[PDB]
Amino acid sequence: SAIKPDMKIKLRMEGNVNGHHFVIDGDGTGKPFEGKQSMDLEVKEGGPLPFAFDILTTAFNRVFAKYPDNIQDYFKQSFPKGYSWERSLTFEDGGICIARNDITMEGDTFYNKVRFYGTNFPANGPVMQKKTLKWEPSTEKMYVRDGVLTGDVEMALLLEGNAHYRCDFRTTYKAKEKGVKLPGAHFVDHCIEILSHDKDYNKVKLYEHAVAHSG
Repeated sequence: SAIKPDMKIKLRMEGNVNGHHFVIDGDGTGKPFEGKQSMDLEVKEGGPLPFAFDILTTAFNRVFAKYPDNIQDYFKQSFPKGYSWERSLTFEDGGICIARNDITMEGDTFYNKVRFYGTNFPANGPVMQKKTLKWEPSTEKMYVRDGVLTGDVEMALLLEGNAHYRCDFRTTYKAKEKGVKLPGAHFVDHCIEILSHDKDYNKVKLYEHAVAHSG
């Protein structure tokens, strides 16, 4: 197969961080078998955003991961019907986010319906003060917990002033079709970068590379 070597990506995100409402559109392309995707984002409502764009970026699809023969590829096996994921982001100073994405496919295009909710960021903290620089590359640990494919990673935002701001991610992943078989435990190495932006991060180009491995 359903998945082509070059696929298009359409996205809308709605959400709310610390009471601030926003709507963000994405248009992108990627190479599912190479583990590569990029996306052009445009803030449609609520700009300029009063918080660090970086908290959002991992919400803007593990289909775009290079999987070896010897690990079951749950994501590419979910198409054409698709899959959903739910994520919690627990930051070290008490900020919490819940994000979800329902992913479908029509022809050569993935469609993404994303919701992003955050609360409890301190007003003087690096998120609300816009002090973040980038996510460090990391490794997602994939396993099965009570029948549900689960990915954990301890993430780190580099801040100005050479300190890191830590976040624990937990994602659950669910195929829409009954009986897509679950994989065994494995790892996914990943890196996400902002390639370019304008002044207030109303237009942003994003890139991710991800590779599955067994350790």
